Amino acid sequence: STKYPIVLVHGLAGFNEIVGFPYFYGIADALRQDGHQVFTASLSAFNSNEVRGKQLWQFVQTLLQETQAKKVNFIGHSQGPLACRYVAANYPDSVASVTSINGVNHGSEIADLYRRVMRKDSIPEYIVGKVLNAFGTIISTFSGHRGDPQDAIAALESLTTEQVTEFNNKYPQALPKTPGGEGDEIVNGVHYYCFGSYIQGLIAGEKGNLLDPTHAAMRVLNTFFTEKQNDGLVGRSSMRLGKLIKDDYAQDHIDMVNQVAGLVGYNEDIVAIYTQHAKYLASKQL
Ligand SMILES: [Ca+2]
Repeated sequence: STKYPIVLVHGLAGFNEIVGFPYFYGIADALRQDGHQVFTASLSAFNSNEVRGKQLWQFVQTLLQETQAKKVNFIGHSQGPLACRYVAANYPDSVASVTSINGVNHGSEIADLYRRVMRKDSIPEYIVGKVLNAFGTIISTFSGHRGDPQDAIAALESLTTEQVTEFNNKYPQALPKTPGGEGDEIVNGVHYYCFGSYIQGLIAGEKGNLLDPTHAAMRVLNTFFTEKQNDGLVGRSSMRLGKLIKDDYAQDHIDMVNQVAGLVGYNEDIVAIYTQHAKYLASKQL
């Protein structure tokens, strides 16, 4: 079991309420079965990465008080690793490690494209239709066709390349020096690790994902990236932070959090990525 408690971090504070199950599907339960102490910070998706960082620091202060641990091990997905990086940069004594899983560490090309769409920047109507349809599909899969089909796109405003480049200028710690490289494993006494994935193979071979309507949507979005290797939301290169563990899983962005409800690609054991890593962290004296 880890020395320091594990804090799972993601955006969409309302997820569990709206969807009816956790964002990290099955993962905290699996970790606890392995003896680790585990908490989840579900951060505000519709605001900036610095607002989420501040929220996460308030949560961490409260958690450190309740545990008497001196530090935490963050495991973030998507928006999560940026808020984790804010806390590690500002409050390194409180952070043992930052593990980023498909983090939007250098921006999302699909957030960039939506911004070109939102602003009417000469994107053809057929592309607009396919992007909005894909977003709607994913939204409605999770919300049970309940509610608005675009609103939750507000989450991408803080994930554009422009916004994330600004964030990275403030919080450069552990980023790669060469695009597509790795960062330093230890920066200011904090350990940084990354995982990622990119969509691979023809859709008919996907197994469980053939029952998950979000997968084909992710595949539509994947086709609009300049970076070929992408998970539907973020390019493989953009995920990099600290030391690479593994990033060639054949998984879309939400497959990597075991979604929807354990429907993932190729019979891969997503939860095992996390439990194996928690053992690795414990092996590093974290
Ligand atoms: Ca899936």
